[PDB]
Amino acid sequence: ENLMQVYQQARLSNPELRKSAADRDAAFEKINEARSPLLPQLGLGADYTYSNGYRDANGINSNATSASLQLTQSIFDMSKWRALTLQEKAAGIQDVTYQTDQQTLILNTATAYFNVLNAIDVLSYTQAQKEAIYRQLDQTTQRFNVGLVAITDVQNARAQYDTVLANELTARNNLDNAVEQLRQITGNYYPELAALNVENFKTDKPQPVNALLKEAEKRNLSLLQARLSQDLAREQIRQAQDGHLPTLDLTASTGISDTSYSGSKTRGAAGTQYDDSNMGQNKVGLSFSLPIYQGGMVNSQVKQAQYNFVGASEQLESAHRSVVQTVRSSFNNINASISSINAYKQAVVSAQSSLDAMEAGFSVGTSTIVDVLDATTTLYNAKQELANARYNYLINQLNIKSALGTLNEQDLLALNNALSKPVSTNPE
Amino acid sequence: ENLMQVYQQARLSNPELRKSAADRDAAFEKINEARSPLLPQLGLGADYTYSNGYRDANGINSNATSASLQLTQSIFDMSKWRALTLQEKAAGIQDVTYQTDQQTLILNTATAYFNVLNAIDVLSYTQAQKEAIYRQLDQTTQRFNVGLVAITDVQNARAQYDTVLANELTARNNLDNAVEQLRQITGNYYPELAALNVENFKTDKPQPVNALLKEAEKRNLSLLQARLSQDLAREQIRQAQDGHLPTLDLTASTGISDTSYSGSKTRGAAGTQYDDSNMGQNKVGLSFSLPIYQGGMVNSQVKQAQYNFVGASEQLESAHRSVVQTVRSSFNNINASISSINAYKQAVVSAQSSLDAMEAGFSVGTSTIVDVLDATTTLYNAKQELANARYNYLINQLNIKSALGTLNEQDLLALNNALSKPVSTNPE
Amino acid sequence: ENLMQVYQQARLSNPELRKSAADRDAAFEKINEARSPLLPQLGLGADYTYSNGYRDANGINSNATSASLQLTQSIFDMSKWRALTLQEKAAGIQDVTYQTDQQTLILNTATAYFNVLNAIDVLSYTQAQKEAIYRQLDQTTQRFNVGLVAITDVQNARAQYDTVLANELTARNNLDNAVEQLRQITGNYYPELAALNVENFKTDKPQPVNALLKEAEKRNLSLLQARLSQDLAREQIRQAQDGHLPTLDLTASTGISDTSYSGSKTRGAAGTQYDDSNMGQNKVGLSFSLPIYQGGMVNSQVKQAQYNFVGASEQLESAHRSVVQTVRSSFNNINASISSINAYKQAVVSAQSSLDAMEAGFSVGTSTIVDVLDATTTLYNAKQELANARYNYLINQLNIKSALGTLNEQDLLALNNALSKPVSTNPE
Ligand SMILES: CCCCCCCCCCCCO[C@@H]1O[C@H](CO)[C@@H](O[C@H]2O[C@H](CO)[C@@H](O)[C@H](O)[C@H]2O)[C@H](O)[C@H]1O
Ligand SMILES: [Cl-]
Ligand SMILES: [Cl-]
Ligand SMILES: [Cl-]
Repeated sequence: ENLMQVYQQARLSNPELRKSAADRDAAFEKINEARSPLLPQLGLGADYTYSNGYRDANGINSNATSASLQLTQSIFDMSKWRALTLQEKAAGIQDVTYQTDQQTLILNTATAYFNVLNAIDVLSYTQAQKEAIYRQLDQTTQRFNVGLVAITDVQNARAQYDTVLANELTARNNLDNAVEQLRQITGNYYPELAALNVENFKTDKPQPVNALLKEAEKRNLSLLQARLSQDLAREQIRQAQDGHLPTLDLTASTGISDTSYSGSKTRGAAGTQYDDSNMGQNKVGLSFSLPIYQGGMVNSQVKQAQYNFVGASEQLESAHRSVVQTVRSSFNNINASISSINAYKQAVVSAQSSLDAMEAGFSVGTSTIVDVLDATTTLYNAKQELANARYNYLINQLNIKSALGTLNEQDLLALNNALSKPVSTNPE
Repeated sequence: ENLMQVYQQARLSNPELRKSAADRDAAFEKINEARSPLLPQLGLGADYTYSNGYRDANGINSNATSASLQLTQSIFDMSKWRALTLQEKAAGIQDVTYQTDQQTLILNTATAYFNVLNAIDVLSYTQAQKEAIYRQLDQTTQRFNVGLVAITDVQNARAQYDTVLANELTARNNLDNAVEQLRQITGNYYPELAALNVENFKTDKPQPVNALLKEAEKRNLSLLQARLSQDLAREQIRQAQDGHLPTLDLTASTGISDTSYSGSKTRGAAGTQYDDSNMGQNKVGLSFSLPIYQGGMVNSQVKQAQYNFVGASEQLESAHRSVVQTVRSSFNNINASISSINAYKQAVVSAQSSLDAMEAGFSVGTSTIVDVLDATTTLYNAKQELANARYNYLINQLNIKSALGTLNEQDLLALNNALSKPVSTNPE
Repeated sequence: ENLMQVYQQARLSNPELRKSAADRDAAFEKINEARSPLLPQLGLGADYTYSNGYRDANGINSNATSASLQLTQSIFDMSKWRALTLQEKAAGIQDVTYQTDQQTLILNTATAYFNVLNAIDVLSYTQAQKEAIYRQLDQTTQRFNVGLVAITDVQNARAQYDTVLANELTARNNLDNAVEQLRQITGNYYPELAALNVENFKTDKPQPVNALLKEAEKRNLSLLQARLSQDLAREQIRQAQDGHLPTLDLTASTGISDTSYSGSKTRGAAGTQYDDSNMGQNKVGLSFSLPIYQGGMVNSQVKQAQYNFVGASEQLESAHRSVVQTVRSSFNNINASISSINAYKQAVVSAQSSLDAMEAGFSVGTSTIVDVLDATTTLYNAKQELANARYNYLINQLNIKSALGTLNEQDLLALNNALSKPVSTNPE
């Protein structure tokens, strides 16, 4: 399949991104658990108790039973509103983290995809290098037979074909592990992909660096998260400061008490005290609580929260600095990648006419086969180095979007258009 | 010493593995602390108090003294049985983690051991390469004297010996740091080891990949741990759900109260109220508590626990995917390693007869010393590349067992048998 | 600017080190929050309550109001002293961590600085290599015109200049990203730096290894922290053991109760019970609490704390082992670095006279231009490899200081003296 189709099938299955989602999903649900203390708490208690008097109570015994429907309600507790506020903020943070992890699926799928396309290019060039050496070995072994080439030109040539044989070997390996890379990320094995359409390919220059930098400062997810986090440390300072405020709660019960006495000093007290009591109370009440001095625990908590804010801020500076260097390095690299595709584009042309020369030269006395092998080897190196450099440009366009924070599905859709030929991932 | 003896000495001292053990030891003991709330709690409290009445109590004062032997007992508290259950599970997890760390000691000891054997092979070859160039330099300097070799053949040859001199230098360094690696891991320094017996060496083909894969899915420790962890997230969902259940505890005291009054309105009240009281109560009782509505805190806690379970599951998928690619890549690599030992086995033969030729050639005009140097350099490269590839196969056999989850002492015992010659780790 | 001036400007702005500082600052302030429970806690509570009787209380109603100024004071609570003790210890640990991070700013600033100096050296050599090939190409293209040089000597020579052209390209990239590295760390961009004064340069042999090792065992920060941490685990064992001790607190209130009754069975009870009560109590009291059996929670907690200590100890052994290998490897490396600056110092001399020869040789028939290019290429490689090796020696001097735990500003001040020539970071 093409880039799109691979990516899309990975979107639905990546246990890396699916976990990041379950983390986002929990953090948002946990807002609910944070809101809960601002709502009515409603419990039910029943307490059986048997007392047995001794000393000045030797002979007074009781079997008591109570039950109640208790209700609590926060009426003014700033600290509980703050927790709600923080859980919202943490959830927002988790969402930027998901946003970031979404992008990482894109960059990682593209990368593995091209790393396969390359493992393929490398193989097929290494096979063409092998095959080309064989034919040059069978003209250097049908000219040695005829006397006009030294035996050490054939021992060298055979030792050199044996190397391209061992190279073809650790080339498929590289390829095979590449599709294993792709499977882990993607969940699948592909019999064929779709390689970079070679003639229909031009590099597009990058936007000025100062524009990319400015766009990144508005939308780069690492930066947006450092900001949300500084925001969290500041709300956390208020939280420390809430421990100075007073709290007003409401309570309301409906209880039922059923005591009954026994023993000896109950057998004629006749004060109708030790007579069965059957109470029932409806209550509603307000507790007010004000902290006044707590060993200075509140102030130390506040100071801590403030250093935490400095730290959150330093972390933020670290973030701009990272976005700066990432956005620049990333611009720098796409430029060096364009100027590289150009140089290798020409070194292939050179390596080609340089080979063509020493094939004519060798079959007619002029230059050795060890002139023709090198010139051949040299060709296929520029051949590889080129197609490799192309892929890096493609992946470097994607890094620029990541550093920007805009890396999305469309960046993949466009890149899809620039490849077409279905290539096998398991060449015979 | 041999592989075995090194490993074994490291088993007894590795502070990496010894810590992992202390972690396992603590998690298991912590089961005890988790069981404790299901047992009887037994405290002792005595409270002296002095009251001093004012307002409608101006003149009523009291000095009271109480003490009690309190006892609590969980009778039905599902949440406390759950914690016990979870600490058992966490202990199990810690033990799979120790199991994993045990293996890592094995892979790490073997790796360092061969990294030394290689630093040694590389040195001794680099010494033989040095020594061989010296003798070829003293035949090219006893033929230059006699006129029939250009001075630039000797300037080239001396500049080239100078390089093998600098190579011998940054070869012994590599070696020395390798024994430092080994010491950190192992606690010791070895004057000699035991290198890979070179003639008594063949490669053994690996088991089919589909068999390894199937064996790994049953025993691979990383996988077993993802599973124990999914299990934990599920028990954790039940824990969230326990917050709907009621709790029944028992309590039992034996108190003693000693109040005594004073002030002015005690000096003739003659109601025998403000008379010294001396109580003593034996109690036993049952508290029952049922939550009814808690702001929906219990449900949000349950939903959270559920997303955690989704995540624990995605994590598990991630684990299969890792076991797949590890087991394949690892199979792939041992194969490419066998086919590699073969190719280098032959390139050494080639490089050898190719040298032999150009030594005869150079001492009789035919080929330069710059033909003889390269051919020599080339040999020693195959010489190294070979013994190096051998070690990689050995270490790759061990990676399969790790991916399998079976890496153990016997895998080392067998590998021990395939080495014998005691080699110095500090060559003069 | 020079090394000093860069470093110093980074000291004032590094958000990596400024964060580490905010972490240290908080840990120390948090001692305050740990001391607080040992001080007086002073609150204020007022509780309005309305009761409404039913059953044996049908017709008894009350509106009650209370307020109090409560005070608590730990009189003997070992656990609270221990917390204070641990927070002190944690703060100490955070400070060793800051000490470590301080050093890392130094090593990291120096490294980036020299990595720029090197990206510069490499560029300027790559430019001199380019420029030298051009002139040799324009004598091989004004001798081909005159017939006595094959065309394949010019196709080879142009393909080889094209390579140094592409090398110059991915050289000024390397450089540009190096200053980006430097900016992230340092906060600035420098138009010029100051490179290693090349003639005024000698290597200084290192102190014997056994001395460095002994010095490191006394002052290496990683080791000091492992020790401080072992100390924490042991204090943590005492903390576990404190759960067996009894606790004695003091309390003091000044309350005010204002009950008032209503309903029907209050309308003539005439027992002056349901008459407005107006209490007021001054209290002072001592609570004593002794744990006796807590399900063996205290003992399991202690055993756990003890395994933690074993782990903290194993961790410590891991630390010596790390300091050993770091101090040795680091000594080893500076020596191989000296012996390296020497070998490359000579290979440049060789590569120079070897070039000089084959420039005379080629302009007068003797050796090809493909003899003159290689010999040239070879010179500039030793030229680079040399200046590169020099920097590594500088940075390796700094690693010894880190492994020692003495890396400080003076180590930089001295290194500053050994450079002087202001070099541009943006060569045209
Ligand atoms: C003689 C040496 C003894 C050394 C240790 C002394 C400790 C005190 C004795 C405690 C008795 C053991 O308690 C026993 O342990 C296992 C572990 O839960 C329980 O087994 C159970 O465990 C978990 C709950 O905890 C459940 O999910 C499980 O399905 C269930 O089988 C038994 O229900 C219980 O009866
Ligand atoms: Cl306070
Ligand atoms: Cl609820
Ligand atoms: Cl106990």
